[PDB]
Formats: sequence, structure tokens, C-alpha cells
Amino acid sequence: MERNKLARQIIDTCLEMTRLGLNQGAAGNVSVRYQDGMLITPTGIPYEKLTESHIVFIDGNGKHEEGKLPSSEWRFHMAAYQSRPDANAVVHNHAVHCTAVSILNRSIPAIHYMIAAAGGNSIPCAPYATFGTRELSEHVALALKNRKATLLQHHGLIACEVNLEKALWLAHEVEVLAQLYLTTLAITDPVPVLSDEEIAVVLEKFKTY
Amino acid sequence: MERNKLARQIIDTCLEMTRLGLNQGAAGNVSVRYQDGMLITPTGIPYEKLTESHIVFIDGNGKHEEGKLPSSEWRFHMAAYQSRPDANAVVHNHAVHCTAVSILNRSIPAIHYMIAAAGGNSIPCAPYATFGTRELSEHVALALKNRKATLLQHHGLIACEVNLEKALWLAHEVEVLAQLYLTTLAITDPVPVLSDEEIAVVLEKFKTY
Amino acid sequence: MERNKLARQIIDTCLEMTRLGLNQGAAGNVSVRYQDGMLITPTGIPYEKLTESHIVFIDGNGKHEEGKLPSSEWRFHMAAYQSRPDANAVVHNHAVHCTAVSILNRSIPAIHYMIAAAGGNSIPCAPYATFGTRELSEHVALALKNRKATLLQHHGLIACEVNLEKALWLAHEVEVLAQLYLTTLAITDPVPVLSDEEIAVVLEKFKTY
Amino acid sequence: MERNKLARQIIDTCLEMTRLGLNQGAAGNVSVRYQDGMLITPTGIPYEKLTESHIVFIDGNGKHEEGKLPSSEWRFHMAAYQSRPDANAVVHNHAVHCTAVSILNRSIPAIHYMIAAAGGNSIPCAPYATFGTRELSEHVALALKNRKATLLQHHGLIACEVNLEKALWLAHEVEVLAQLYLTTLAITDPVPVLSDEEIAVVLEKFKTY
Ligand SMILES: [Zn+2]
Ligand SMILES: [Zn+2]
Ligand SMILES: [Zn+2]
Ligand SMILES: [Zn+2]
Repeated sequence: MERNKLARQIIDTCLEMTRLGLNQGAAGNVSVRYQDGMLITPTGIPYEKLTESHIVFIDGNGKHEEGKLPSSEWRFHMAAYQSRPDANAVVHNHAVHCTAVSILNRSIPAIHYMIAAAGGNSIPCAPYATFGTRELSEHVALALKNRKATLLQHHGLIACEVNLEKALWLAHEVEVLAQLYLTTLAITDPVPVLSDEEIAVVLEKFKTY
Repeated sequence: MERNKLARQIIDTCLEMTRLGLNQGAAGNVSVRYQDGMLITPTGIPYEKLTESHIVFIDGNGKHEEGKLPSSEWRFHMAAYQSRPDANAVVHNHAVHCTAVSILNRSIPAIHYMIAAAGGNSIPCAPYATFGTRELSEHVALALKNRKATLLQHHGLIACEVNLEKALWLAHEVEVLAQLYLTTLAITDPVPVLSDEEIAVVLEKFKTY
Repeated sequence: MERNKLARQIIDTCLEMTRLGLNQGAAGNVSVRYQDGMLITPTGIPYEKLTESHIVFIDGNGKHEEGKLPSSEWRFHMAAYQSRPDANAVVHNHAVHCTAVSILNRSIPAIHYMIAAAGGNSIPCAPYATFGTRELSEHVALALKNRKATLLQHHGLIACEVNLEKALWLAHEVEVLAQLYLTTLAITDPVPVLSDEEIAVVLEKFKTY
Repeated sequence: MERNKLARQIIDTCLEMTRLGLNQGAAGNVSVRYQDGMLITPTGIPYEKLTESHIVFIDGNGKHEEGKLPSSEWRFHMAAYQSRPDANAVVHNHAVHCTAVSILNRSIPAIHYMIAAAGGNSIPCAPYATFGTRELSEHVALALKNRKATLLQHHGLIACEVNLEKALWLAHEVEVLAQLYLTTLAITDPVPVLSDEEIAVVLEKFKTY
């Protein structure tokens, strides 16, 4: 759990994210909780040129290491960590289906039982605010209160979890749910959903196993 | 036909399933008929970390080997084997087009002559029940009575066949049919289909060759 | 131009066809004109297990070599060669967009200037007939009279050209046109097209260069 | 910055363009500003057979080197360079989503904040004219006046930037925006957009960082 190991996992997570087709437009950024702040990807460097040394440490005060420029979206990664103490990693991307659903400004409802992976019966959509602002950070923080992933209106996705592996897995699953919702929405509106009772059973079953 | 050989084929089938784009969300599971029960993939292990030793034997009583946790969806694999004596392998996934059609709760009708690969003029959609339950297992068993593949409402797909190669092939073909049906459904409802007579000719022709 | 060289190109064409995403469902078949008939892919053998020795020679009488089973769809490859003397290679697949357009039973009109690659202002759709029949062969032959590619209703695509490279290229371009037509058809009906005069200019320009 | 180095980058850009799924139909062409004209890809040679020696120099008078045939679309690459003095590289392709939006003859409006990457609140669509003509070149030149990328009606996309890396990046981002617009357009018309004020803030923020 030295800095270098966490740094390699961030980079591996970026590469896997691009392999999976979630990092369309080179827009993603990934962070892990570390010491009193976080390790995040830098702005301006293509994912394929990234080395351990490029990863940027940002303390709990928001001061970043000298000589390195963190992601232009670092502020809501820090909002995530302060809003969800259990989160140890954060994945953000502009994946196409998640983003199209966020353009409609809709939340994804319970069209599939795997929706319970993010914590409840839906995937919320936080209202728009300019990227990098304190206003965007407050919407994200309120949205992650009872959910581990959220859409950002006219923007993309944020997913958090106990480690990078699980955070990537969740981000990917939300992209799948987003694609299921847009494919069926074009056929019928509204789309059939599972009841709240049904989702409460699945949630208990996921706690158990 | 030793256990290890069947175990390698299960793992190879998972990898090919992911290559083909059918294992979106790491949700699939694969089994083969063996001795008095089956060999199935374990729960919790990413497909890329799988080794021969991870494959779990489950007997005809439903008891699994000590120290190994089988897939959380093993029960309907055992339903498949008891309902279709000719089936020797079972592929289950949450492939995006199959699953979107199952969210609409529709069966796929005869829009293409290859529909006859699963046994008749359609691909049914079994009613929803919580994953891992005996109720889900009964719907699956009734649906596979006269068909080799079925959709599961709000869930995904199950396909079975005489060996893994053919079961993967069928699962993939149903995903193609699902995508053909959703693409044309967005344009026109209902979608043009081939008549029952026409499908009976194709079925006879597939018996012959 | 020995048989073995043509045989390797057929196999390479299958592999490239699968790489390009056009051979969904393992359904394609490829042939080249040779001697008094053709060399075609065999039925039953997965594309990745294919070797030079598997390629089947079928003479001008329709008799195939002893001990080898040609594609179940060889008959319309032979129809293509008798209907278009200039064709030296034939690619057939069940590519998803081409096939969805053939399910609607529509021809692809002039939505893009590259439509002229197949010879005119459209891509026709030949009426359905059972696969492998003489009736299907007659529709295909009439459709290829003034066009180098055609859709087959409820079925797929046939493209022909002077060599395999160009035949693959055309097949791929028709899949792109098919996808352009289904994407815009879901938004507006009918889709804007280029005039007949405009296509006549492009056709002359393609003759020139 | 010798000719050979620029030539390798053109070729690498073609390969990456095909990897990204933007060069559907082998239709793209790439150029860089050089000396008194440009270096462009040749017509007729598949991207995978390209070598440094194939790259064609075209002077400021439009005369190309002896013995080499430049792209059939070289003329609007030269229009781009004369219309935008800051552009040093030009990427053109027939990417499927960009092209479908150009078939509708619509401009892409501000559905996402990344729209500001091409310079304003939209991605224009230049009117159709036959490929390779002086009339097409004038529409392209007028469209790139205040934008770094444009759609071409019934045709495709042109993107320009200070170097190939950035030009590819922009072309790819416009394909993502195009796909976001067609996916949401099928659900609702018109699609929600960000206001002009909001885009002016983002534009200033991109100048800053
Ligand atoms: Zn972002
Ligand atoms: Zn399942
Ligand atoms: Zn066929
Ligand atoms: Zn072009």
C-alpha cells in the first residue's frame, strides 16, 4: 500500500476503462483515498503516456504537489471522499450512454435488478453546474449521500466504491443500465420497472451474499 | 473427458463470451453436465483470474464441494439439466440486447430464419422471479421444455445445447436476433415476420443438413 | 494463382470479415471464381479452424469434390457468377445492419454519395425464398443484374466484385450505409436523399478516377 | 520536423483513426501543413500497406509530386489551410454518427459542455457539393471560419487543429457528440441544450486552463 502501488493501479484502471469503451474522448479521471487526501490522475497527459511519477497527491486542504497539475475535475473527487467516508476510490468518465441519459436529465429507474448495486432503486442525475466549480461539488456530494454512483447533467458519470476494481465494475454496470434504458426508451415510454418491494428483496439478498 | 478438461473449456467459454461482448457487467456463468450433477463457475472470482481449481462441482442433490462457492445463479443451471436431458452445457449472461428485449417482456418472433436454431418460431421470455430462487427455476424449466434458449424478464438469457461450443454459438445468435428485433422495432411495430409454414420448412431443412 | 493461394485469401477474407464485425453468428461464406466453377468455404467448420485443404471446389455443373461439404448456401454463389461475368469473388454474410434493413424489406436509397460504389442510386432487397433453393438463386441473379451488391429479405447480404479485397470492401461499405439508414430512419421518415442527377455525376466521377 | 517524421505521424494517425472506429469504409484522409503546401495521404492504397514513401507533397499552387496520386479529396484540405492559418493538421473521415447527423443536415447544438472544444456553441453542417470540387471547397472554407470542425452534408467530417494528435482528438470528440445527439434525438425533439451564457463561461474556462 505504498504510493507507487496505488499509482500503478490508478494507471491500470485508466487503461482498462479505455479498453471497456468507457473513456470516449479522453475525458476520464480516477482517484484513490490516501493519507489525508488523495492520489489523482494529472490533467493534460494522454492515458498511454502515464507513469507512476505523473500521479498527483492532493492533501485534505486541496493543495496539490508542486510542479504537477491534477485533473481539471479534482474538486468533486474530494467532494466524494468527504461525503462518503466508506469510499476509497472514485472513477469519473464521460461514457456515451450514461451521458446521453444525463442530457435528458433523467434518473435511471429499476429496469433491471442489478440497479441495486449502486445502493437503492435508481441512479440519480445531479443538476448541471460548470465543471471544476464548488457548485458542481455540492450537487455531487448531495447525490452520493445514499447512492454509490450518480449521473451529472449534460456531463457524465461518477462512481465510487471501496477499491478501484469495484469502482470500475460499478461504473461499467451503470453504463450497461444506461444503454438498457435508452434502447427500451426509444420503443416505449415509460419503461417497465420492478416494484419497490422487489428491489428491497434484492437489496437484502445482496447484503446476505 | 476428465474433470480438468471440462474445467478448461468452461474457462475458455467465459473468455470467448467476454471477447464476443456478451459478458457485459461480469455477470455470466457457465456450466457443463458431469457425473451426477454439474461443473459450474464460482461466484466472486473475475473471469481473468480463473483457474481449473476454481470450478465447482455440484451433485444431483444440490450439495456443492467444500470450500468453494458456486455461482449465485447455480440453481437454474440445475433446472435446465433436469428439464432437458439432451442438454450438456448451459450458458447464461446478461447480454445487452437480449436483456433489453426481456425488459419489454416480449418474446422474439420469427424476423429471421435463424430463429429456428433454438427449436421453433420464437425465443420466449420467462416471467420475472428473484435471482437464485426456486420460483425462477420453475419458470426457466417450463420455458426450456420446447426451446433451447429463453429470455428471463428484467434479467438476461439462458441458452443450452449438446456442448459448450454450440451453447456459446446459440447464445451469440440470440443476441444477434435480439439486436435485429430492437433495431427494427424502433422503426416499425409490429415487425414483419416469416409465417409458421415458412419456419416449418426451415426446421425440416435444418434436420436434414 | 494456384489453388492454394486463392484458398489462403478466402480464409484471410473470413478472418478479416469477422474482425470487422460483419460475421455475427458464424454465418458467412466466401467464394472465388476458379477454372470452370468456384472455390468456396465448407459448411460446419468454424472459421478459426480453417486450413487450405478445407476449401471446396464446385465445378460448373454444381458437382462438389468428393469428401468435402461446401457451404449450405453455395447455390447463390454459383448464381452470382453466371449472372455477372465480371464478378470474380463473392462475399455473403448476415451483418446486423444490412439484415435489419432486409427485415423491413426496404432498398437503401441515395442517403450518401458512396452508394454509387455498388453501381447505381440504391442497394436493392431481393424477395425472400428458403435458403439453399433454386428460387432464392433466381431472385439473387435478377437483383445483381445492374448492381454489385444486394440485400436478401429476412436474411442478409451478398456483395460481388473483381477480387476478394474489393468484395470485402464493398460488403463493409454496404453495412455502413445500412447503419446510416437505420440511424436516420428512427429520427425521420423518409430520409433525405441525393437526387438522380447528383448520383449520375458521382458515378461519372468514379469512372474517371 | 523532417518530411519523414511528419510522414510517419500521418500514417500513425490513420492507424489510430481506424482503431478508434472512425475510419469505416476506408474513406479517411489526413494531411499536415508543410513548406509552402502540405503532406497528404495517397488515393488507392489501403492504410495498412502505407509507408513513408507513399505520402504525397502538394505545393501551394496545387501541383502534386510526379508519380504519386494524392487523396481524391485533397482540395478541401488545401481550403482548410488557406482559411485557418493556425491549422497545421487536418483529419477527414466518414465516421458513422457524424455522417448520420450530416444526412439530416443538422448542426450539433450545445448538448454537452465539450462542444466548446471546436470553438463555439455548435458544430456546423456545410451544404453538399460533389466531392473533389471547388464548390465543396468554398463551403468548407466558410464553415471553418469560426469553428475548428464541421460536418459535410451527405458526406462526413473535417476537423483541424495545431497538430495531428489534437486534430484526431477533436475528430473523435465530435463523433462522440454526434452519437450523443442521435441517441437523445430518437427519444426527444428537440434535445435539451446548455444556454449561450453557459457556453461562454466554459469557453473562458478553457482559455484559462
Ligand atoms: Zn467530466
Ligand atoms: Zn443472471
Ligand atoms: Zn445466409
Ligand atoms: Zn470524404
